[PDB]
Amino acid sequence: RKQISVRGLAGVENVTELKKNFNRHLHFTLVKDRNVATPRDYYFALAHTVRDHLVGRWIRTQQHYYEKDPKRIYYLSLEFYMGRTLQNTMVNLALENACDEATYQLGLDMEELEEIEEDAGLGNGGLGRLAACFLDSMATLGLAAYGYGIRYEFGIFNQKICGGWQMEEADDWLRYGNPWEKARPEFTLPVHFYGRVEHTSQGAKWVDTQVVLAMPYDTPVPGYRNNVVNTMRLWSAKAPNDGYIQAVLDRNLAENISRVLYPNDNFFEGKELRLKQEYFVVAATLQDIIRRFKSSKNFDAFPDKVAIQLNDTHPSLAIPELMRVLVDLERLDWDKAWEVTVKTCAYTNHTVLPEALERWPVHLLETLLPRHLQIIYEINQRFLNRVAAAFPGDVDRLRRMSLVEEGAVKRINMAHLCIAGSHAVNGVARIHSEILKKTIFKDFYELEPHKFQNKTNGITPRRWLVLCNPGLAEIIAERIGEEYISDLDQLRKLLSYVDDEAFIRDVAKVKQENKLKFAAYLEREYKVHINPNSLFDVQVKRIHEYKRQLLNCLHVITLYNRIKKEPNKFVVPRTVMIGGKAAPGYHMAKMIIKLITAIGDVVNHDPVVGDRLRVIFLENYRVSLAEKVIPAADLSEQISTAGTEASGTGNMKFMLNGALTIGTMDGANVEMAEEAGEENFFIFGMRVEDVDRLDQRGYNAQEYYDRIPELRQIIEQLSSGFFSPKQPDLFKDIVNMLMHHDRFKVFADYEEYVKCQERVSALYKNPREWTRMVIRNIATSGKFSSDRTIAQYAREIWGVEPSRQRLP
Amino acid sequence: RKQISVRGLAGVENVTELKKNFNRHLHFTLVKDRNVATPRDYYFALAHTVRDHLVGRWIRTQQHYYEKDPKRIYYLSLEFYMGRTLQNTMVNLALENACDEATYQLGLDMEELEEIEEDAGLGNGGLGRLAACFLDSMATLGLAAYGYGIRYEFGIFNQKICGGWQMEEADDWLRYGNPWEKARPEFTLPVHFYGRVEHTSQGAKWVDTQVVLAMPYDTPVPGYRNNVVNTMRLWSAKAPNDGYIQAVLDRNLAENISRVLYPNDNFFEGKELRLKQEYFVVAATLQDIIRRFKSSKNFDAFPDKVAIQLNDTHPSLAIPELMRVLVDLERLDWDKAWEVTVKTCAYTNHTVLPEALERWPVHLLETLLPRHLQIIYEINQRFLNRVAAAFPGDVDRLRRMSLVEEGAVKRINMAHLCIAGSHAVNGVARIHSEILKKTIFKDFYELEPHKFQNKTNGITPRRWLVLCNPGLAEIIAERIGEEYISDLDQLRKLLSYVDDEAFIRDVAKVKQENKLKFAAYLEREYKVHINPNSLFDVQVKRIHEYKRQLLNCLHVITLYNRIKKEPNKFVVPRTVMIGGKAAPGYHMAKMIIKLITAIGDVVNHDPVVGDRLRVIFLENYRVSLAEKVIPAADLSEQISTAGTEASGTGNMKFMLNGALTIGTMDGANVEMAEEAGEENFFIFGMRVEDVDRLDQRGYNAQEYYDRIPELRQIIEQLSSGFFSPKQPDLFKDIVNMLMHHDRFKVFADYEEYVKCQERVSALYKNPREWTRMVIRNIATSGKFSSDRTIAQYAREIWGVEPSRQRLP
Ligand SMILES: OC[C@H]1O[C@H](O)[C@H](O)[C@@H](O)[C@@H]1O
Ligand SMILES: OC[C@H]1O[C@H](O)[C@H](O)[C@@H](O)[C@@H]1O
Repeated sequence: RKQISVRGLAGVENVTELKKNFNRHLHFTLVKDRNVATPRDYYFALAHTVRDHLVGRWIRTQQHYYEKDPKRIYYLSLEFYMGRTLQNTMVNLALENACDEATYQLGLDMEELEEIEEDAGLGNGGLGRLAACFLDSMATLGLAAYGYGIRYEFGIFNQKICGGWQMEEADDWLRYGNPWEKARPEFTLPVHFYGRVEHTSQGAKWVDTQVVLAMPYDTPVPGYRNNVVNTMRLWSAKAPNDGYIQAVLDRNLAENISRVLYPNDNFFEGKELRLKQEYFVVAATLQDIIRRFKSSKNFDAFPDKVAIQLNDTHPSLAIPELMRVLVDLERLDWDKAWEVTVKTCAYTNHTVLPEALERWPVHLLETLLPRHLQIIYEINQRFLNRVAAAFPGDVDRLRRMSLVEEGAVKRINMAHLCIAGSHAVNGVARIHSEILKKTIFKDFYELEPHKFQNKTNGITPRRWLVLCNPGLAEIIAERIGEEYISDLDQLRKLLSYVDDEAFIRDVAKVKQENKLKFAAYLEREYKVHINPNSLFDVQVKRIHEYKRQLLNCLHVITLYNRIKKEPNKFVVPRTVMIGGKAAPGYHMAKMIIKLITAIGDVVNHDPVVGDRLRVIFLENYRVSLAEKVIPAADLSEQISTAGTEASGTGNMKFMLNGALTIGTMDGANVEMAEEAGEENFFIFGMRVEDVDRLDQRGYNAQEYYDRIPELRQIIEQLSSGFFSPKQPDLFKDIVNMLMHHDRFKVFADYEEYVKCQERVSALYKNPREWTRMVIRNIATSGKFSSDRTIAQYAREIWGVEPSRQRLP
Repeated sequence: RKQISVRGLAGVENVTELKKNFNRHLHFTLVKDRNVATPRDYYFALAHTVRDHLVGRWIRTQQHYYEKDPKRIYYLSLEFYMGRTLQNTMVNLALENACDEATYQLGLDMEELEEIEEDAGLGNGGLGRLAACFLDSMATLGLAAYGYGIRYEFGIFNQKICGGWQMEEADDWLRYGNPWEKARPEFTLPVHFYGRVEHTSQGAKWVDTQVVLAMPYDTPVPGYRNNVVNTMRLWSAKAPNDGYIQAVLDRNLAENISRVLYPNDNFFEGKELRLKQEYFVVAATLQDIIRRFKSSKNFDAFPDKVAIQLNDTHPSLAIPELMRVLVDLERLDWDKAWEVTVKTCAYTNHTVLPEALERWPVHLLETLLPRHLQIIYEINQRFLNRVAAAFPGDVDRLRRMSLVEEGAVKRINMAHLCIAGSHAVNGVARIHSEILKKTIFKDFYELEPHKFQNKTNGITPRRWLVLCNPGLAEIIAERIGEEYISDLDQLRKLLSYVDDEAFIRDVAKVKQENKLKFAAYLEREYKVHINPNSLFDVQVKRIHEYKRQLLNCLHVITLYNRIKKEPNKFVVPRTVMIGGKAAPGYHMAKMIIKLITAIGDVVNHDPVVGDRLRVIFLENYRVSLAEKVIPAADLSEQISTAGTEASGTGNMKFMLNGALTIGTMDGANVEMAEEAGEENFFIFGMRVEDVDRLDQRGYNAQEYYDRIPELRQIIEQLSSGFFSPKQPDLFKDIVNMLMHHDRFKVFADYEEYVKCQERVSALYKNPREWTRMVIRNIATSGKFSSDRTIAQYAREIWGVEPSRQRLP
């Protein structure tokens, strides 16, 4: 535990100091005595103690950026899926062993204390977690980078499983306070809504608006042992200063803007409140950007001093807002303001699913943001004039490329707005960025090919290796030193150890340790027992049809049915774990969760099966749980329909943590297999080309049903009520979608998936060879560090050079 | 400044320590550098530094009460009008001179920093401020006393004067945080609403309720230099743990319970939200009381270990709630539970005005608190049985004494509930307590004479002398030492100085210093100029008809009209200041404010008048402003209709601070005059007896109009639009009320008031004799220390002996 060298030194004076400050905070901050103090009090005493170590560096870092005046990177996102902060802070400041020793001497278990901290669950999934990894990597790469978002009072809902169904409860993450953030009410800014436009003597004026205040809360973002501490600024909605009682209560309405994260993953819902949130972040953020620009030494130098990165189209209003500020308030001519805006802004796309893309009704924008709609129209007219000049007489292209979508309800295509108003547009994996240029944004790619880039996603090896899997980090460091922690390509050195008996032993030893620990977590927290001598088969990710948890379900039932047909036949024991949240209004996703639990109700209680197969639904999947389960996983399920998962990042986490991957050639799965060698991945199923071929002739699920007796058996089990005897018709909607309305072709990959899974079991029967393939995976996961990703953003889009150079 | 000895020592190590901790907090707490730090940052750095000095004593005091196990005093109030905390803390801990020196050395003016702090304005007026003085005195008297209330997000509205009218804005006192309180989310308790009653096997059960959580916030309450730090616990409403988005937003509804203070002074409005607030405090508080009782060493010893003081009928639900807990949850028989309840509870009455008394509709109580209504009915039946036994056949007495008020809407009389359920009932001045026994509660007094007590109000000489008027505190200490600060009767020693030339000089010198300072405040904050060589004539208190700001208006116009009639005639120059808030729905009070400003619009701009007379409306009258204006006052206006002001406390503040009093024989005015000698007070107008005589024959305002030419002139000025030329009929409602519907007989005291005011001017023309009478006032203000009041509560009601003995 304390013997782990990647965890740093327990200096005698440092341990002394930590204990003193722990005790100081318990007394003065918590107002507690050792007689009444709870484990929670002790967590907070430690949190404040550790947080104190960020402050000096935090002040100096921001002073450094003022003095050096580097180009500043503003990462705008509606989501920051941060997770917990205590361990991350200790890791990045080299304090983990010292705090572990200090708390031990005080008679406390630091890991028990760590479990007390609430996740900052201010994200839905991959997009939100990407923002979080990016913040970490940008600090580690010494960039003057500023995360900007919303401080949701309630993050992603806490998931309860009750009667086998998902129940949602408010994620009250701030109940006991947040010891990391610093409230900055003095830097509160006004954000305007509604009102109307007056075009007058100077030009346009936005008047008669309703004001909502944006109160910033700043959170330190430590780089890895480089003395850099950057800032995440999250805005909180506040009623403006100035019958009676009802008027005071009605302050809640404005303040609702920052109340709760919209729980949609890869799905657009056009709620006005969501639009208000989106503008809230954009307006307040751009005020900071402009003010800071002005206090740095005329708007010709703006894109040399400012980069605005748009995480999806969610902060896309930054484009017309910047135009609004520059033209209406700063009084620049349109053309120069637009030159500045495009050079300043860049856009990252995260999906190709049409229903996941933002298309706001013009009426909503006209009412809420009349000046912005006017600016959008003008952007559109001039952009389409450029299209018309480049492609004379191509009228359909004009229609296709327009920011304005015609129809029953006229809408603004926010992605189109982003491409027009950005100098760079990127997808998040090679295949995805290619598909953007080929299909979705083909016309835009043809107009401006230089604009379109790829930035394959990454994950931080701090949180996602050193923090969550110190045992693996240690055995790696024992061989290759510690440099890999911020230079992950050095993991390639581990290929020299594929035949090393000691390393093979240790890789397997670490995995087993993680599996025992996760089993212990489930027993402690849920009284759920899992077979420690079973393959841990894990699919953790948001519940979506495209991600095909349903395909996993079909395979699980296949294993069950095969056991029942031939009970004497040996099979590799498995614990099949599926976890993830369904969006509250996503009926099918909610049914899918109930199916998983219902499958378990049969399988986990069939005495013929016993511990040979178990299916469990991991409740409340979130960042902190990912940190627990991923290091314990043997098999990583990455089985999206080819062409649907833009990148994935959970895949990267599994690869880095010693699981083998079963997956389709989709998103970053392709590059992962490329890095490791396809021989080291369990690749199966339709390629994008094959999916398109099925689309061309029409997908007929009935054909697969008719030709595959084992599939037929399962569908009939589902329909007849084998998995819901008390309500036979419970899964009729799932069965109907699969048979008649499956956009994601579950049946088409069933046979290949089942066969590929057989090969997984075949390799698992050979522990030595399983582990050797694992080594080949970990050793080639280096590309998927978010440091690599960020360095690319920095050099190819932002025009800044990253540096891992330590601050004094 | 720093030469003031009552402000303590500036120890060299102490000054060093304070500066170090100031700097430590600026760095680690505020995350600020001297380059970006504002005066507000510096205030907070000081506040945290000073607050740290409370902690050791706070922990030790509460440990002391656990060890000693004294009887605990629970002071239940819907209001705690605390004001600011920084200076009070420094005063009570003897740190003022040290902090003044420390900040000076840091290049800061501590008094500028003090002005940054928001008032904890969690009260309306006298009743709320009494609770605050009581907390201070109970700590100074070493009582194990616990203030319990609601942490309003918004206290008493901030008053703006715009176009001469009151405008209300939300009092966002927590905008920049509160460095004094300690949030205690770990001690959160459930409070129940609505639901229904099941009478079953064990008995009654309150079921199907809606839960609102009560989160306690604890604030230190330091005694005067005795090392005692008690606790004020204020509950905050929190939604319970467990479509989607709307459900999360609807958490606001439960949380609205603690959102805002109902801005009514001496007026009952029967809003359900107010009832919810009242029960919210009671339910959460009594849970603490019961739990603490159980952890002290069977409910026979409860009243020996618990006292519950009810500040007005606002927490009266404590009576049926205690019964509910003891009978329904603790399973005691009714009779024993009732014995306990009465012995535990005591009730303080603050008014005789019928519209100020709480009478809740039975339907509201039945819906919101069905079990409580049931218990109230049973309390009533048994109480009336006792009445019937004591007064056989007296049926009207039964009707009069019933807790249930019959009529169109059937109501519960909360005062009747309180008397029935309390072993002690007290009024707040001798005349008031007598009037209670004579009229309002006559029947109850006849049934249980022993129950009825007097506790004449008091004010704390810490906040109200040492803090607000250090100059006066010092010249007093120079003669008689410092013991008087917690033994105010020692001020009687000052009678030996009525002929002392040095003291006469210094008393006058201090007053002038305060007047210059207040003039400077008005110039700095409002660019309002006042004549420093004018008598400061001050009426500060909530705007009410009974308090008769209108009588003040009539006199002001009389002075104006007399000047205009005889411009050559010398008059003592006056600055007439009136300040105070009107309840938002109190139309007449709002008109009265507009009249004051409208009078000023004429008087302050008449060139014949010049600086001989000025009328100003003091905006946003609150605790911190009282601390500024009261020490600057020459004349204290205490002119309520005899029999209407229960006590007053503002009167006491003025007496202690060297103003002479013009007042009616009402409330504590009577005892003030008794203490000082009537010759030293400007007493005028109807006595209670005279008011009653007018009521018997009918008050005819027309008679006074017909007989007093000067009054007639003023009424005609008001009616014709002399004070509102742009809207002649503006004051028709005021004129109509005065002439036809005046419950408070303004005209009946006009002549005596004007004559008495002439005598004020006559004495003011003689500075020596003015000051000598002032000395006779300050010297006899000792009775009106809240220490005296609290000692009486302790000995006569709570059954505890006060002690000024220092903790180690
Ligand atoms: O780009 C970050 C992530 O965004 C979204 O969650 C996509 O669905 C996922 O494929 C991608 O990895
Ligand atoms: O008892 C405290 C105070 O309560 C109310 O404000 C009364 O109106 C006042 O007369 C009294 O002094």
